[PDB]
Order: sequence, then structure tokens, then C-alpha cells
Amino acid sequence: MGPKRRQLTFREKSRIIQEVEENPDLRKGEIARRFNIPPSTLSTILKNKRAILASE
Repeated sequence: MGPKRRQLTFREKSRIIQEVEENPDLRKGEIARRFNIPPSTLSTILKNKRAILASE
């Protein structure tokens, strides 16, 4: 119990980008709530996913 509503931590957010961009034919919002939350914070982190993991 933590996110499941609006946002989450940058560490688990990276895992979301790996399971949301890997599937080329699945929904972005559906995949988000599938293991985390709606397409609210997962939609913005899906476009700049490389910008958040740029430091590495």
C-alpha cells in the first residue's frame, strides 16, 4: 500500500516504464493500473522515461 491513487517513488516508477513501454500493443493506462495506478503519473513518466533515468 503506497501509490495506487496518484503518484509513487522514482525507484518503483522505473519498473513501471519497463512494463509499460515493453508491450507495443497493450494500453498505457490499462498497464498502469494493472500493477500500480491510472494513466495520471505513468503517462507523463512514459514520455520522459529516459530523462528520469538519464543520471543512472
